[PDB]
Amino acid sequence: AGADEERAETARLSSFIGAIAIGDLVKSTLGPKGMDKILLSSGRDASLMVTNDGATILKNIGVDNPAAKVLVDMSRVQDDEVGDGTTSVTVLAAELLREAESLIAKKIHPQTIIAGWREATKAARQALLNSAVDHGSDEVKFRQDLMNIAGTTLSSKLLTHHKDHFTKLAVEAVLRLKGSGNLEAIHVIKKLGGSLADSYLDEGFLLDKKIGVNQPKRIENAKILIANTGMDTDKIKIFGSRVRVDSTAKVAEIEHAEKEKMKEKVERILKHGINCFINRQLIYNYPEQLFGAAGVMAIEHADFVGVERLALVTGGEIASTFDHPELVKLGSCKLIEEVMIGEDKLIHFSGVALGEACTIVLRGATQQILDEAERSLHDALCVLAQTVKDSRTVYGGGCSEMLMAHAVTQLASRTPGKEAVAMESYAKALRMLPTIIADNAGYDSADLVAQLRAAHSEGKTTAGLDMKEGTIGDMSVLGITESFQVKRQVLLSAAEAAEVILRVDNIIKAAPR
Amino acid sequence: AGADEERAETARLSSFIGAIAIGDLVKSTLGPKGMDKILLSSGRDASLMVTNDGATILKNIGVDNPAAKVLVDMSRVQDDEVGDGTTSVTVLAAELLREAESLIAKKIHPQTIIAGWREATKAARQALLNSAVDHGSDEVKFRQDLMNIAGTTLSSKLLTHHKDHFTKLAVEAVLRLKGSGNLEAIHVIKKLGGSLADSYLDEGFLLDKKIGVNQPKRIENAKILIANTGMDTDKIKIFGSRVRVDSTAKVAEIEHAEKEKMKEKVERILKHGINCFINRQLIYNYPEQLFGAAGVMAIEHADFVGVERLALVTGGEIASTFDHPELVKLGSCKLIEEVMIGEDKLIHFSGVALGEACTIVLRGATQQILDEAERSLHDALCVLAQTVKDSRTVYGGGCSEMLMAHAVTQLASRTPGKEAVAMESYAKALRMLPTIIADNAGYDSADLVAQLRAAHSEGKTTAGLDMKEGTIGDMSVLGITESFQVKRQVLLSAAEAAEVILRVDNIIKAAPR
Amino acid sequence: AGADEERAETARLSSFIGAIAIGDLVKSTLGPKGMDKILLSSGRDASLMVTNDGATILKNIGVDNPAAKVLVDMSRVQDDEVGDGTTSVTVLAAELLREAESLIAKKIHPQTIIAGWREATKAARQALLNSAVDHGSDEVKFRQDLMNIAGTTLSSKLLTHHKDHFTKLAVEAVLRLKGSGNLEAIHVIKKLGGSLADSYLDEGFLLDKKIGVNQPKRIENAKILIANTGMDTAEKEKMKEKVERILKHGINCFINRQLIYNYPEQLFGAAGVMAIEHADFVGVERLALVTGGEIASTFDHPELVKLGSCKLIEEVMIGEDKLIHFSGVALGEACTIVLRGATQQILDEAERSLHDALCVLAQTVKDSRTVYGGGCSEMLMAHAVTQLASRTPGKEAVAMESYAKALRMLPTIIADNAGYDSADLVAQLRAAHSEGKTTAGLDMKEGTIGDMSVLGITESFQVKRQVLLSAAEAAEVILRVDNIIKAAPR
Amino acid sequence: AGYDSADLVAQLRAAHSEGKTTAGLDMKEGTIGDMSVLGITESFQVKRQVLLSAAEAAEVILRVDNIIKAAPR
Repeated sequence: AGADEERAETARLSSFIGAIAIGDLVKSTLGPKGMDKILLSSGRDASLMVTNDGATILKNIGVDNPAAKVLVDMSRVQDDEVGDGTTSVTVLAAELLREAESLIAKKIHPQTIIAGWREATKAARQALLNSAVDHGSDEVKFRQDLMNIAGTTLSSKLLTHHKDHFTKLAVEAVLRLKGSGNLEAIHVIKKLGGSLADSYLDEGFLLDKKIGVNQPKRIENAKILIANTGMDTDKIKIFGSRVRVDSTAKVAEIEHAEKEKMKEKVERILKHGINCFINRQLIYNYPEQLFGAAGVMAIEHADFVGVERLALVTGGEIASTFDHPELVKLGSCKLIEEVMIGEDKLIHFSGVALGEACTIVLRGATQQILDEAERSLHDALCVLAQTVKDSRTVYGGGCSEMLMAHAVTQLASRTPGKEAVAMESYAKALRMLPTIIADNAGYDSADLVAQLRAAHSEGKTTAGLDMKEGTIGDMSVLGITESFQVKRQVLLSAAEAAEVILRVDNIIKAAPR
Repeated sequence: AGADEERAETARLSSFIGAIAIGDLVKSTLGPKGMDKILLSSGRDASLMVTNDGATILKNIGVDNPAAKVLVDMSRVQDDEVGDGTTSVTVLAAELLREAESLIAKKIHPQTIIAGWREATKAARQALLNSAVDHGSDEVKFRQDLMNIAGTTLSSKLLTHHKDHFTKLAVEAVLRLKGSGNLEAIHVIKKLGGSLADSYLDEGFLLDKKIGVNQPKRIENAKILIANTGMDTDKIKIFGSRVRVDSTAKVAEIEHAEKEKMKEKVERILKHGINCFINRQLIYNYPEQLFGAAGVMAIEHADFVGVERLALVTGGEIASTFDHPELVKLGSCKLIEEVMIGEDKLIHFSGVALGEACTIVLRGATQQILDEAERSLHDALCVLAQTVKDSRTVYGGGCSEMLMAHAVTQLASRTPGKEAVAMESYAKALRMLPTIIADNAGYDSADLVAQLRAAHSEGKTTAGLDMKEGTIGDMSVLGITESFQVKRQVLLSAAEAAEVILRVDNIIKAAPR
Repeated sequence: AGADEERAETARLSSFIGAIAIGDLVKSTLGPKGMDKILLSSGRDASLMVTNDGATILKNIGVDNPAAKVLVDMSRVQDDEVGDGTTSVTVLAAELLREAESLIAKKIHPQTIIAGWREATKAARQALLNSAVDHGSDEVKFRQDLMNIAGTTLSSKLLTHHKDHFTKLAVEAVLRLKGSGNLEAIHVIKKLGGSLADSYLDEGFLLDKKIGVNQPKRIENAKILIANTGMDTAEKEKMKEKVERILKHGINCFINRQLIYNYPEQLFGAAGVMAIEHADFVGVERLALVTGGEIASTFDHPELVKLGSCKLIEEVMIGEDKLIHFSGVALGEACTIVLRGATQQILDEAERSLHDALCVLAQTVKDSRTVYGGGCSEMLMAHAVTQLASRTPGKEAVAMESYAKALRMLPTIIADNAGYDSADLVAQLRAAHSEGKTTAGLDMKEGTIGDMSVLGITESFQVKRQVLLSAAEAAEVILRVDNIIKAAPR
Repeated sequence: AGYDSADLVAQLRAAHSEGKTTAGLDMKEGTIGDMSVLGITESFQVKRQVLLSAAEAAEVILRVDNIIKAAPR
């Protein structure tokens, strides 16, 4: 069935090309001095999407014929049990393939070489579980909450001039999310006003709708009403028949029936003291005139998702027919008002006693990269959870990579036979990472490699690559650390990908045609 | 059918090229150590489908102009008659065309050579009852039920690490199946949940449909109702016309008339205790409200194929108009449930009194590899069913092929003149199979051929090609066996397929299945 | 998968080219002898917008692929804080990039050069809290209300031949603006011509609509009626209700915000009542505050529930065009400004000018600080910065002095538009600033140097301090970073 | 030399500024070292004549118009 034919060495080549193409784009992304990339396509894509996080862009698309989709799909499984922090796993896998050209010189049995992958697992354990770094992050935790891993995730991202503070804010958001719930009732919007904080944390939920031009500006000792059924009244399931009347006099009684709907709403709305009404769907016009005189602010076509969160927030209510007010509904009473922030008008729900559900409103510099705030925030919410229950960490800035490289090099040379050739190639793979981090900063990588290796080799796991410095320094002071899970499965995932050649013996070649 | 008339040297070539193209690809798929092939195509494909079933891919696509699609189409009837075993029938048919080149030197009448096939019938018959094969197949049986041929079918298949276990399951399915009633009511469906079994055996039938959002969660002592005619009512023939009425009050009587259809359905449904209703077509909306309150689960647009199998299973029913309930309907009553299986919801019918028909359900990790279960599963049903009816089998792994080759070599000297070279050529064709099996093993092919021939000549039928060994071994211990008629039909089919190529000048299509 | 991706060597060029293109158009718009520029784009631009305010034109359009829109966007935050005065901040940033070609000679690490930016912050505030500028202007002010900065904003603008009188008026507008209303209720309309004064400043609201050809020319002891519901709706009875309550009141004028039914129109003409069809809602809301407010609902709306101001409502001829003037509001909270000219293309420019007038005065009062314009600050700061490069050792000094030489061009840029010899101007300017006189600056009319203060040209303190911080704004960041093109939708 | 230029320029200027005439560029080192130990010295005349000569020769370039002659090579 069809066939772009490749076999033996050509089949190997497609794997080779896929790894190199992805390595260059992800290469600039790594580290506090990483680079943002904008990708533009056509059809079902809106504007140019720029994503700092490498995993998000790979998940979204499958651009071309060469094979790489299954390897890419792997990063997401990693993400579920840990994932992010900073991207790095994809880069290491690609460099494995470069030595394959050298394999041609041996010319016969690559399967024998495959023994190196078993060998690689030793590196995963020798580098890890010796020399203790950290251990707590138990729950809530008063000071440990942030100002460590979240900062590192953001450092790669451009926004860190003021956004390092924003990342700190995110843990407070995760702590309330902590508990019985899964991953719900979190809402984020950015604003064009300028402040040092650059963001506000809201006690309640943020909405943006208005009753109309008329009605009081704000309410005091506010009561909140939510209705499932619309304010619209007329036809019913069965009309009670079409109606014909012998003159304009009796048609008027129908109008009178309408007045009754108006009056019921005001008479006991007053009793509650109703200050605000929120309805999801179309709102009937008659009540609008009445609300303004009463001094009650209502919201037309409020989004349902905001409503469900709001119910958990105010103790909720049972929403049914107009009987819904008074006791059946519970309303929080701190402060509800429409206020101006910077240059625009929004409505704030706040002062909720329960406290489980909260809304965050971001403020920004006023750059397109401001849009990045939804992008950066989403990443922030789930980075911390991984830190909390992993309870294990490793030194960042390539500290781990140089150390492991030193250990693997000894293993290859020390052995005598064909055993040495296979193992040595795996060992040089770790060397490129030091190179990737130094080049991005603005310092030539040649000088950096020589000086870098000497500090890690001696035995200081704390020392790493300092880009601001241009040389080498203490990673721990910086506060950059990587989750323990990311290191154990990056090595395992890369190895089984090349394990597949081992698993399948012979590989005859191409298609029945 | 418009022309393209080709004769003798070129006409022969179109078939000759078709046979050589197919033979090399099918060649890699034989034996316990088969090779997976990936196919890439554009337009309504989507991705690479990895099939190691020599017949599944050939059926799926009719890629080009040359004649071979009908030859290929024929192998499926063979599957009906005896099944796949391991693909080999296509290979033997292709190889007799190879000596056609030798025949150009002969330079007389190609048709005269065609006589060798008349003798080929003798060769087919001599092979028959001289092989000395297995015995037993008593019925049901304790430990000879499987862990044999199904494993062999799957040995070449990638899924063997997990599927060897569920290949084992297939024979349990055949044992219940056997009796008087032909091959009917066997259904199996894939699932995306993961478990160390990869399959569940259902005592009843699996569907995948739901009544609607409302209705009781579970039914006990369930009764089954099947209706030929739809719930929908209105047009008929001799319409009664399209209507207008004198007061729009009489339109109401029409509405009332609909209610009568609803009432008949509820009044007699209640007496039975009706727990589930299955209809093969569109369902009218009014009854839907009724079923939920009653405590009855109904199925909208149930597929007819599922229903017929179910009827045999339940004990059947006489399907007519709404009079259909009570006695005219027979309903089994063990357990009908909608059961969540790790994720995707489905409906399970089970506990059938008859026992004649059953359904098999598959589970797995969730990847391209897990989807091969669908691929492997189709193969499993056919292999075992054939094993019971034939009551005869042959030794696999090439054991059958070498023995026959020794006998045919003698024959060429025996036959007169022109016949002798053609008969001789047929004999050497069998030689390639031993070579093909050895080469994929990773062992030197030349050494294998000589050693193989010596053991078959000796008289041990059990001895054959052992790929893991790299030499010749005992096939019976391995458990590789082929059904008796697979070899019996291939010899006759290859002979009648090869002859047609030289004899008919004008090809293309139209006729039987 | 991509688009135009640039880094280090080529990335710098994109920033470099954007800066040079902007500087030539902006330079011509500086101080007293600035030149007006016109840009026209065929799609969704409607008309030729003539802007002499540099910030307004850059914000409106993202013309092409090179990066500059984000740099431009920053100036608006400055506008909110203070903004304009005279545009000059953009020019300083552009010249910073010019020295970078020289930097390739170094062929080394751009980051080391970056230490200059930190140095710049030190340099930036030594121009601050040094060299005293002005006093007072805390609030309102009788004499000090204008005859100062507003004229300077106008100096760049040609209209100042008689415009400067107009700008004097604007501070009065801002003082009434102050209060709990924040930023609202200011309306400006220009009239074709016929007067030396060139503006009147209405205490009330100015409107432009007519009931129809018929109706009394003038109304006396006018009463105003505002209705939420339109006249549009047995028909005769509706006519009756409108007349029965109208006569007792003495109803002089009716204003309705929407469509008006034809039947009442005939009644109003005979009655002697002037009504306005489809009056804009924005005028009405402001008008209600002005009159004293009314309760607008159903036809019950007349008499007591509705309050009407009573000085005078009439349709008046202003030099030519027919208009309706609402005036005589005792409350005093809201006012409207009307401008007059001589029927000139340049007159349209007055519409441009008033909106910007509110912005300068509002922030000039809050900062309570100013700087000397005409490039006075630039040479002084340049003199101070040249010494600073020497103070810093080896590697730092070459880069620090390049920043210092950048300041040198500003004196030259002001001189060049004058028509005077650029070479001579640079040498003479430096000597006066070096000496220690802060009030001394570039006098374009003189062709040499003069006293800036006598002219009345001053620049807001806020623009100079913020610009120095933004004298950086990632110039430093741009070579340590790679991707920043951006806005221009899908 | 084959060493990074950026590090070299920064460090070189500090050494000379301090007051050691001996300190200079050491290419073999990759950093700045003591030139005097190396034994590298330049004749005194070459430095005094060049400064006087360069300026005078450069000066003729500006005040001289049309310096024509032969073909490119």
